[PDB]
Amino acid sequence: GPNANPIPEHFFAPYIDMSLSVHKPLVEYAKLTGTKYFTLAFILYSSVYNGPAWAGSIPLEKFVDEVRELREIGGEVIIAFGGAVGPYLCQQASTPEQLAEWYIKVIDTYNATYLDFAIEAGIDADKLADALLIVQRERPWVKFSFTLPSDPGIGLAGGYGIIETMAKKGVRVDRVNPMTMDYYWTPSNAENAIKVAENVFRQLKQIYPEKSDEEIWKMIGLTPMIGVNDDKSVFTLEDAQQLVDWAIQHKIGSLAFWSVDRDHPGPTGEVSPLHRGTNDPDWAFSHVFVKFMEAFGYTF
Ligand SMILES: CC(=O)N[C@@H]1[C@H](O[C@H]2[C@H](O)[C@@H](NC(C)=O)[C@H](O[C@H]3[C@H](O)[C@@H](NC(C)=O)[C@@H](O)O[C@@H]3CO)O[C@@H]2CO)O[C@H](CO)[C@@H](O[C@@H]2O[C@H](CO)[C@@H](O)[C@H](O)[C@H]2NC(C)=O)[C@@H]1O
Ligand SMILES: [Mg+2]
Repeated sequence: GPNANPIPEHFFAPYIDMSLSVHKPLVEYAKLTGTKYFTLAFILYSSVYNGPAWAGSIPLEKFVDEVRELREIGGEVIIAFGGAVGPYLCQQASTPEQLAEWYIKVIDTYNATYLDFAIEAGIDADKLADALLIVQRERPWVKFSFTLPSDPGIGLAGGYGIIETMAKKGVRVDRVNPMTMDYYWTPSNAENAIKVAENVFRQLKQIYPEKSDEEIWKMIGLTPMIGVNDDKSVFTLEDAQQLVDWAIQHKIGSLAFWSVDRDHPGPTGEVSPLHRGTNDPDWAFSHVFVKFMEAFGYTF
């Protein structure tokens, strides 16, 4: 379309922390990473603007022109809410109507076709669901992704309750994207990400028993944290390749990672938003993950 492009059936849309001073134009990231799809992080509640803003403080409309330039090369975005630090819109809103108004403002500002709710903190899932019922009614072309904490012993944690609530309320669930990272008791590697995927598969089958195996895998995305994780385990380039190959084999819906600006070598084991604390060359993880899309027709 004019001001929105198709996202492939099997896509890779890594997270960009939009608040960083190092922020490049999205078109430049497309050239460097090899993907022209990104998840833009994060919209939070800003007290200053009394509504949505990047990192809860940066004007909502700041990146509109970057998104239109990305669309000129056929790229497209997913807009993410939430993340590791609040306050979330869904926490601050007094009513589902107010919450829906805020989500819709973000949709309309970016002509968004896909929203991602990266819900790490405790929330009122009922209030979220009621807002999303309004959103999907008023903006029926917009897909909803839910990006949630996960663990290889359980799959989704409290996030499972969020999906259960969405399903029962009749809120569309286009993507369930466990964050396969930061378990603390066991390392963030390919083996554990695959265990998470299998657990989430079983979880979604319980919610949606009428869906085929392939329908369930299509709903699933996986998001590791590249290189050093907050718990000091390391998701290596070898882990990345193994996970990509598993993901291709299982024809899952998507991959992403945290994060684009971390795809640079850095001092060993140091946690930073600007590098990944491993020695792999610039953009190495990006190029491996792009292979997931390439298997299914993508070329850039
Ligand atoms: C898309 C997604 O929301 N992205 C981010 C996600 O946040 C992780 C937290 O950072 C992490 N906390 C630290 C202390 O480890 C958290 O770990 C918990 C697990 O969720 C949890 N497991 C589940 C099953 O309950 C539990 O067992 O323990 C751990 C520890 O409490 O995990 C979440 C993901 O679930 O990951 C990135 C990277 O950390 C995070 O990025 C940070 O984002 C903030 C803004 O929110 C930026 O200011 C930071 O710069 C950025 N850090 C990195 C180094 O760039 C996203 O928010
Ligand atoms: Mg929110």
